[PDB]
Amino acid sequence: MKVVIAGRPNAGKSSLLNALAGREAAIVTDIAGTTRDVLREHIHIDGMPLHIIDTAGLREASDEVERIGIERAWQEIEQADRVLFMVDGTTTDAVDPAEIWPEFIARLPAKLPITVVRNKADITGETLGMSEVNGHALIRLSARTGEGVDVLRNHLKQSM
Amino acid sequence: GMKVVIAGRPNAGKSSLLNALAGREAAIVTDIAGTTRDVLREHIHIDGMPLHIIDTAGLREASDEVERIGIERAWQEIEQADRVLFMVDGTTTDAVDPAEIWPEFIARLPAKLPITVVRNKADITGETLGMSEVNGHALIRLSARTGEGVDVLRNHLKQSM
Ligand SMILES: Nc1nc2c(ncn2[C@@H]2O[C@H](COP(=O)(O)OP(=O)(O)O)[C@@H](O)[C@H]2O)c(=O)[nH]1
Ligand SMILES: Nc1nc2c(ncn2[C@@H]2O[C@H](COP(=O)(O)OP(=O)(O)O)[C@@H](O)[C@H]2O)c(=O)[nH]1
Ligand code: ALF
Ligand code: ALF
Ligand SMILES: [K+]
Ligand SMILES: [K+]
Ligand SMILES: [Mg+2]
Ligand SMILES: [Mg+2]
Ligand SMILES: [Se]
Repeated sequence: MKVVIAGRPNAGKSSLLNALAGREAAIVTDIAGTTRDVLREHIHIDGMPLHIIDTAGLREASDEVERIGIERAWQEIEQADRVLFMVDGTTTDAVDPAEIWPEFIARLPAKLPITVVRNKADITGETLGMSEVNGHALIRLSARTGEGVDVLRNHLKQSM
Repeated sequence: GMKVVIAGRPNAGKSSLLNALAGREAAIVTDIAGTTRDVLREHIHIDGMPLHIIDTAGLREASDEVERIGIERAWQEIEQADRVLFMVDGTTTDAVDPAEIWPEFIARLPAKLPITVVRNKADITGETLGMSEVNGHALIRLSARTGEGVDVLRNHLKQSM
């Protein structure tokens, strides 16, 4: 089973992958379009094996390699059993993904389950942990500090 | 499985070989130098021998910050390999001995580490496909793009490891 991390550039997807995999699998920098290739890591939580999949931040890109990466990101989404929609919490106060980026949500395969991840809690000062918005699971965490990531782990085990 | 690290100059065809070995389009391939920066890992089996095939950023003095980091990571993979496939673009040099091609690369490798020299783009150079030896190193001529000579590589990996 496959969990895809997807969202805008610099949301912290690669930072999250590395937190979940417990190794420095993906390059992380503040440059949008750092990740282009699809990065896949095998993990387990508690008897449950899954593939965690990091992808290029979604946009209309003039960088050819990044454009290909973005096409591949959408292809990963097509095959996902769950998507983690990573959001830079510093960029917006909205919590409902329909307010955050309605085109992304509308484009997702029908009934692919979505978890909304508001990252960079360390900057915003948001309360860490889980809640629900319009029926979507919502988690506030810091991929950089690890603060809140166990709540993501338990969530994956319970939900899938 | 044992770690086989694909290393060499940019555009040699490293990702093209990863994809040929893995039997899927795991890495992005383009005519642009510095396409791969992140380390890519593909687990495969050759006649029931498992192997971890590792693709890396082409080694150069890169201006791009992420490519520079990818190049650092490439040397970290090399340091920890069980074997290195030294990928050489046959269209850019007729030298076959790695000591003539890039002595600094060869000298920097960990003492015990076996290397297989791979002369890619045989479809272009018209080099005869298959296996030979240069200064004690296995030397294989193949084309990652057409797949010609890749079976020779798979067989060598099985026999040698
Ligand atoms: N303060 C803070 N910065 C973060 C966090 N997660 C990621 N970043 C930073 O945001 C930038 C982009 O992160 P990265 O994982 O490359 O984003 P990606 O493009 O979505 O994969 C980097 O400078 C990270 O250090 C976080 O939880 N807190
Ligand atoms: N004709 C030919 N072209 C190749 C071969 N292998 C790779 N290429 C081309 O060389 C360019 C670079 O390939 P790529 O795999 O991205 O090289 P890398 O940067 O070393 O990973 C691309 O245009 C490939 O299609 C080959 O065996 N024959
Ligand atoms: F902008 Al990125 F991985 F660097 F989505
Ligand atoms: F130049 Al490359 F992977 F694009 F080594
Ligand atoms: K980034
Ligand atoms: K390339
Ligand atoms: Mg990234
Ligand atoms: Mg490559
Ligand atoms: Se693996």
